[PDB]
Amino acid sequence: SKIVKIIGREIIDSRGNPTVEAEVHLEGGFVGMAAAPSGASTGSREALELRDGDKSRFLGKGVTKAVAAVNGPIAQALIGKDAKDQAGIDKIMIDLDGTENKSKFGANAILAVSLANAKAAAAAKGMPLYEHIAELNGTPGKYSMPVPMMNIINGGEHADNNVDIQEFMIQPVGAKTVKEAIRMGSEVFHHLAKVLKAKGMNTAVGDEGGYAPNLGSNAEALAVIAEAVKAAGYELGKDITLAMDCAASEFYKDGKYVLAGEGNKAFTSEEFTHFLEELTKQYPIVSIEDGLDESDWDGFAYQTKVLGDKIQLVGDDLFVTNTKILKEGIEKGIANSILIKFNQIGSLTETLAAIKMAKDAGYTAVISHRSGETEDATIADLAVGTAAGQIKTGSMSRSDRVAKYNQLIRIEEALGEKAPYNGRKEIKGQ
Amino acid sequence: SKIVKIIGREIIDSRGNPTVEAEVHLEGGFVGMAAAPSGASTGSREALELRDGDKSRFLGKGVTKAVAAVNGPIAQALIGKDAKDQAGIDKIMIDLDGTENKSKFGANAILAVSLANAKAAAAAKGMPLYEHIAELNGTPGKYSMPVPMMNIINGGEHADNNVDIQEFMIQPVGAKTVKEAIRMGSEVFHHLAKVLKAKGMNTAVGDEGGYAPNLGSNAEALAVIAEAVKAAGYELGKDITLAMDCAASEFYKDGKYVLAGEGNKAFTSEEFTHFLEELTKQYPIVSIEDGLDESDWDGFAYQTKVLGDKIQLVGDDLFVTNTKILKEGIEKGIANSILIKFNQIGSLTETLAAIKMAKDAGYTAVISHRSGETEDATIADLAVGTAAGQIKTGSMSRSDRVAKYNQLIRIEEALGEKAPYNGRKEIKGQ
Ligand SMILES: [Mg+2]
Ligand SMILES: [Mg+2]
Repeated sequence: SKIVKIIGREIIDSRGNPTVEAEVHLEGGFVGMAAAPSGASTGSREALELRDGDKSRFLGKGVTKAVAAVNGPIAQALIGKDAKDQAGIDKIMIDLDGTENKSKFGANAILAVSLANAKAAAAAKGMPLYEHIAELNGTPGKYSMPVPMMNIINGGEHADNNVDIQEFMIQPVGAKTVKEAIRMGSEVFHHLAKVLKAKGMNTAVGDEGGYAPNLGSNAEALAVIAEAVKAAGYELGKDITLAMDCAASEFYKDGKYVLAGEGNKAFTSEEFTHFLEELTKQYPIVSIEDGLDESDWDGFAYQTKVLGDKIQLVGDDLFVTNTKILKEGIEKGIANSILIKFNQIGSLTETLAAIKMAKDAGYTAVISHRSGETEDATIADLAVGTAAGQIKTGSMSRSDRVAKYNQLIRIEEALGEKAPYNGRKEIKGQ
Repeated sequence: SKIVKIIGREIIDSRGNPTVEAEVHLEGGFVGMAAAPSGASTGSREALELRDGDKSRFLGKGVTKAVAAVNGPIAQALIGKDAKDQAGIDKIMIDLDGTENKSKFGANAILAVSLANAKAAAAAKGMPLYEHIAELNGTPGKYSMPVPMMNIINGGEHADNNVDIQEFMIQPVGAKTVKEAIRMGSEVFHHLAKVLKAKGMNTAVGDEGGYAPNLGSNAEALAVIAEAVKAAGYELGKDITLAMDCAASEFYKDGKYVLAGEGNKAFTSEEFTHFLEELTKQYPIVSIEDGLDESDWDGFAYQTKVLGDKIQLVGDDLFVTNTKILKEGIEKGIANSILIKFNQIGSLTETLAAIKMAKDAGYTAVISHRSGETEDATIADLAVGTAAGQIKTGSMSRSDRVAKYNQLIRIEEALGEKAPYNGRKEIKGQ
């Protein structure tokens, strides 16, 4: 219906840093509240989030400016508009901003309202968000419960150990329902902690709820995980598959990839692609995110030609949820998958556009969370509403992560067979 | 106001363990949803939460039984009843259970429904939860934003260090509103990280979202904290006071109290009462939770006459949220504050009763959280709706904690001046 009021406030995320949370009100008492995850405040590739440089507030990470944009212009600009029309609401906001990277109001402001709007509209139509999204996509009944790749071991910049891979994940492909999948992840999660304690390592979770023990090498990280899956009564490859985020840009120096977890050995773009290939042979690894540097396109073309047929090559920093970039990659045969971060683009409309493009190209879409999350679980409704097939929302710890898993349980509970859990079949190259 | 549907489900908590969530649907489209925090499966004092005990699932932590109780007997015994009468809804459940500790259906099953019911009624009356609560309490006008005692440094059995005290907290008493108080904690929280980071300490957070560094003594814990508050641009005592949870139950043996942190040593219950009296002199510690074992009632009598004058004696494991125990305590002059955990009693009606008896005796009530939380932020609306003045819901990390604060912010933004932030005045003993 019609928007009669838009409220914007400043709340705290899962890491203690401020963030925006819109609240679109429609005629009839209907309301839709949503928050925005942490994003990049700097850079010339992705939509930036506006934070106040005010160092006398949250060490300079406040978002009153962005919040002001919501209450100020954004509000008055959306008042009277038909929230039911998503593309339109996201259009009159991105244009008002004027800039391309949404620097004026900030992506953390446009997204907050963008989502809140969708939820508000979904309420007026007497239906869940995942149902409304499906309609906006033009695929109403087309649902599916996303196969989750759960963070379990952290390394690189997200840890202080001899592990290069930023994060190791597990995928309960053997499950028949997302509910069973979540349980499997929980059990392995707790069993890993047992293995880490026996090894005298720290079991204190991280930002994503996973463990960041001081492992002496990449192999050890893969070993502790393998031992966990077994102790949990599951078989590697059959019940659980392994996914990973290399974040290769982190260990890319002087045109080469230096892995400290490999004894500080150096690898050329081509050599690393073969190093990963060898890993996918000794381990059930079926998904590799950012296996190379975002600029190493020539290398990605090679990695895709060698792994793209059997292993899913997900681009995170490579595509930064951008249609232009992803479009070029598709034509140049770069990768075969993309990680979706709606806060990295700004709106739901654009996010949907990115998911559709990947689908049309044969690429897989992995709806992802962010390091700084909130109670919000929109990505859960987004994954199901667009039948993304896969989701990346953390480990089985910390509500900022588990909130998404609980939402998936609620959703699958109300959809049953209407939203099947395809497991492996969702993973490219499977 | 008429209950038409009530469904229960098994969800995951912030710790990866299963928990119960319930939905109470009322005639007219009104629905309330709430989940219970993790409690105690056994025990002979507090309400017992029901767990399946099947090693095959969730390592025996499944709650399918308690979930059935909600969907089956409980629901069938509530259909058509007036959800608007909280006291009536809980009675039917309490009597249907037929046990003291609610060990038949499980405190978690009843609690989840009891809270979902209240949230449903609130909506049916076109009013928020905190407003419905205040009314059920018989004080529709009273409102107040509680002073949050944010955890920040854990010890004892809550960390692998040398600190005997279970947890150290900070209280943003220097704030004018809970919103600002939250900002203070957020700031203090982040600075302590730099202090530990620079000291080669681990910054990984615990279940509470706080820090578990490898400190060498209680004095050092109070050192890094104080050093953190100052570095943040705040002054102890004036802007940020201190609170701690001794949990003497962890080091109480042979009638004495041992302290590994203070080297192999232990002293009479009388000495420890004076030991703490020293900390309340050297440091701005105004709140001490379980400064003695729950059995040492005589010791508490002295501590109440030694510190009960200028220090707040919060009873957690002492009262375990139970009127039968708090009453006898008030008479014998034991403590002057009680930690409120509704999942420890079983229902909202019984929880309000506990809070009422607290204020009716001068004692202060601290709406608390549990180790295993969820996206649920009910305790936030409970504190306000009852003007408890104090709340213990973790640090400024992990959405399972910050969810409560964000809700507190949303509330203070709606009530405005109606919900005052008394500040240090709330703390019993000022
Ligand atoms: Mg990444
Ligand atoms: Mg306690």
